[PDB]
Amino acid sequence: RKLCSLDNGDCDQFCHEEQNSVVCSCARGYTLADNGKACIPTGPYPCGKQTLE
Repeated sequence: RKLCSLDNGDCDQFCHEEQNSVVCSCARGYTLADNGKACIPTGPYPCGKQTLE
């Protein structure tokens, strides 16, 4: 458990080890937060989110 194998590399979603070191990304409808790890929804009904309202 080094990079992506260690707690998903601290990524919210997609994790990939590129030339060593972690690189996170997000599904369509999300944008990688400034921390390069979190995924922020682009609209009102982002994918994979149970509808609260």
